[PDB]
Amino acid sequence: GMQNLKADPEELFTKLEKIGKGSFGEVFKGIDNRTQKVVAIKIIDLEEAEDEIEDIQQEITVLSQCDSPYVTKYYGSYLKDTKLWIIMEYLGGGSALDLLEPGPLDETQIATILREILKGLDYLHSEKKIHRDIKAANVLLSEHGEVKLADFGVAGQLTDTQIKRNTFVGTPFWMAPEVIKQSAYDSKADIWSLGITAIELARGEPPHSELHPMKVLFLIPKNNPPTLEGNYSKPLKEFVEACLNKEPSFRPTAKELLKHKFILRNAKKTSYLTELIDRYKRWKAEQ
Ligand SMILES: Nc1nc(Nc2ccc(S(N)(=O)=O)cc2)nn1C(=O)c1c(F)cccc1F
Ligand SMILES: [Mg+2]
Repeated sequence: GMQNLKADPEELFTKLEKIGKGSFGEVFKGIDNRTQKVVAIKIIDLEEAEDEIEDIQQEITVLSQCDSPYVTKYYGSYLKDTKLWIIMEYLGGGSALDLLEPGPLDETQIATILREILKGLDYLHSEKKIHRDIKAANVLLSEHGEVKLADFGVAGQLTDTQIKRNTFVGTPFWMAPEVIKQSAYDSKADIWSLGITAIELARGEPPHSELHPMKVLFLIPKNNPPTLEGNYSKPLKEFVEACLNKEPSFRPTAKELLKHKFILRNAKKTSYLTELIDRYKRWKAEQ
């Protein structure tokens, strides 16, 4: 699966300053010397880790197979010394979680972001891929409001001989009950995580956010599903309820949710999200 691994990355890319901790390794800003576009370079010390190597292999494989404006564009993977360079487009607006830091979102912003996440999920699920770590931190925005899915290190792939997955992966607050129970599951697991992400975008945090992650591992399969509480519109509450069904076959598909009243009534053009990005830039500058 490493068939298209490249060599000598610094002949095509310039590595610039560090921009953050990656799901694996550290991520640096960089320049594509061929276009002068800015890229993100995830650098992984293959020597330091080895248990994670399978997850690193999976991230590259999944990224290399995606071609969508709703999934972080993949440039390639490059070997240098003991380091692996995973190169992707740089998105200048930060994550949806970042954008929540200064204050609450309104329902137009929530709907716009959810609509784009849904387009990303529709793409992935049509490719028989399951993201398995949907949450605001893995939703990235361009500086002008485009919304893309990121961090495919625990993504799953269905095939003709593997029609379900059963791996225990994800982030506990966002995990579907059937994933926690390690039942056979599919793309409907992402739809549950989308429901939790909708609560996260509305309330600023997922249900059970104050609890130790191990505690929520028993609470989620046991308890009734979360609902969105507070003075939110009925269609937003219904959107969340639709996603957060304990029985996965009763959850809608991403395509179906793109037609939900909440999305149709409230989603607007993505360029309006620049206001959110500007709010974050102002907020960050005085922290
Ligand atoms: N492709 C990509 N672009 C960005 N951009 C970005 C811009 C600004 C900020 S911030 N609000 O100042 O901390 C953060 C990120 N990240 N990115 C990644 O793959 C990436 C990721 F998914 C998760 C964590 C770190 C990353 F680096
Ligand atoms: Mg991540």
